[PDB]
Amino acid sequence: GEELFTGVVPILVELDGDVNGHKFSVRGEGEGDATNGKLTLKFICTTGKLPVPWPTLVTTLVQCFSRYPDHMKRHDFFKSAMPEGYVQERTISFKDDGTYKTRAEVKFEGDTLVNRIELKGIDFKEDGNILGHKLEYNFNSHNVYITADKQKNGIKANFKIRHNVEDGSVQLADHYQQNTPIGDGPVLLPDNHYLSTQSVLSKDPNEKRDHMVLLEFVTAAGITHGMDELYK
Ligand code: NA
Ligand code: NA
Ligand code: NA
Ligand code: NA
Repeated sequence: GEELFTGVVPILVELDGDVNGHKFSVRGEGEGDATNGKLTLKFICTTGKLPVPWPTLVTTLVQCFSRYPDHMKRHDFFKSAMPEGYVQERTISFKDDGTYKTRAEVKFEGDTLVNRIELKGIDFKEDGNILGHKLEYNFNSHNVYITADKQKNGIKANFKIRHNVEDGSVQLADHYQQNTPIGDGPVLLPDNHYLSTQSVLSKDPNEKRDHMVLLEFVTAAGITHGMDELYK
């Protein structure tokens, strides 16, 4: 619930990946401040160079750090499933290119929130925008649209990421998401709403390994009832 997230929480991310047979691992470390909707993380490809552009992994690499406004807090499924956690699964379909499938478990290990991920990518073009590394090192802002999944006692989400390509074109990545609580504990199943996300990608000038520094801001919106500040 909310009490686990009222201060600054350490984060660990571990990803094991295979894209078109190319095997890689990523580790990330940082901290999250859900009260303010802010995350800061640094990721390293621990196996060497990454075979896909870092921007294509941003969405896979802890929506429990979203800032839900007071009037919407009963719609925060993510924190309601903590500390036991949830399984997050996605299909990410890159237009005119391959597809990632991801399975992650997000849960507390003591005082650290841990995101452990397996990613499998198939059908990528050897010199498309992904395996050909034609994407700019940046990120546009997007909304994540959430709906309840009563049958699974969780949520589904959908969104479309627009990755800037170096030639001025845009590479679409259609995201389909499911989240299911771990274990049998009660959860909050939300009304439809969205998360508004803004990400800044940068580099550590003192880091020789292939890496990504990430600052993210995430708020929830899309429900107005109960917010008395909007009356007048
Ligand atoms: Na709570
Ligand atoms: Na990159
Ligand atoms: Na838009
Ligand atoms: Na952004």
